[PDB]
Amino acid sequence: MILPSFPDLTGLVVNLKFTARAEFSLNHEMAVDAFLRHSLNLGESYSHHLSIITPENGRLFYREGDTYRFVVIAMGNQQQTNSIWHTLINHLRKNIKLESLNDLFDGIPVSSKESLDAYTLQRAMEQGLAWHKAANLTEQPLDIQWYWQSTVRILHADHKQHKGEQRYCRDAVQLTPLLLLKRIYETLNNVATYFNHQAWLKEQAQYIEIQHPDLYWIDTPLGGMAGNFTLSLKPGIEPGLLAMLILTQMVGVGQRRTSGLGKYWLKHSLKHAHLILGLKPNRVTRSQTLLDCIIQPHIISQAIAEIEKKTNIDTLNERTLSQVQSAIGQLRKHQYQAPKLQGFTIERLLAVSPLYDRILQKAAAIVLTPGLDAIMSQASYGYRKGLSRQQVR
Repeated sequence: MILPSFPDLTGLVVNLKFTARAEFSLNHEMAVDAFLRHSLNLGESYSHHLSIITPENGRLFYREGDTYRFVVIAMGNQQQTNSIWHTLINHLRKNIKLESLNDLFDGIPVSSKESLDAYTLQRAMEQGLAWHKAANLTEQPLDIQWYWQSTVRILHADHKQHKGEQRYCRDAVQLTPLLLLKRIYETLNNVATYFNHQAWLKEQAQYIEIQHPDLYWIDTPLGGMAGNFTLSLKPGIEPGLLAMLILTQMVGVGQRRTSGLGKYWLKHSLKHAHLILGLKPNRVTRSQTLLDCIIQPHIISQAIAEIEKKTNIDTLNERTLSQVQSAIGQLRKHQYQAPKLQGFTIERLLAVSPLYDRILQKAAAIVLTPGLDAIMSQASYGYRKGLSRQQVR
């Protein structure tokens, strides 16, 4: 009754191969958005029907042999956007290759695409109400953690007073539970009305709380706020609010959601009975995970070259290389178990691990350095390399 109607969400997961040396920015929604706009050329209606999820973020320097995965979400009834999208995307061979396409809900590959599965509103209500039934003790805090997709743009009480770039939320204190629920209702009602008593009721039924926030401001060379917070649930909440939460997990919240901004994910409390609803956490995930990038051979050779300066090696090196290769096999097998530390005198006594595990750690640091450096440069808690000497004094 909260939403008397809604469009039928549908999705595609596209996995594509790289045949060239390509480098992205830290957030990838702009490049993929421009790709679909220069490819499809739909005009205005692309704003009304489509949205983009890019699982890969924070990986700057790609390479040949590395894949890429992203999700396109479509709304409406009897649309043919997916048909022309399929026909144009099949021949996309260079740069960009193509590995595969997979339907978002059924999971079967793109073939036999006469009709795709429809995330009907009743299914959203079911996947919310059954979750409520299987998670209600009426004396539980029901904490679930909320992770952003690195950007969202909302207005704190829709303040006209501040009048500019300051009008957006940029810290924890501006996060108001009623404000978030009001913005969610605004977006859902906009999408419903494209194709009142209610806004009063949602003012009374706010029981939720924001705990231990870590949110900050990132300015894309635009603006947005990124981070996580523990959203906590009091027992008096009804499944109707949960339905809005789960649908807005895909539709989005905030200004300019057409460019893919303003989506999130939520990881419920552990040890629950396995109930996966709406979007599956194993589908919207980086195609080549970070650990595979750790075990790629040239990075490991780079790490070996980096660490050997203060190595103080005393044993045979062929066994070290056989050990790192065997540990690479174990990591690929997902069975590795780290050695415990050992305390060596240098004078002072220092506790270090065996050198091959040190090599693996240096390899992980080499992989992680560029993304973290780019996120420290583009954020509020940023080092300032070029210091204004008068300003610093």
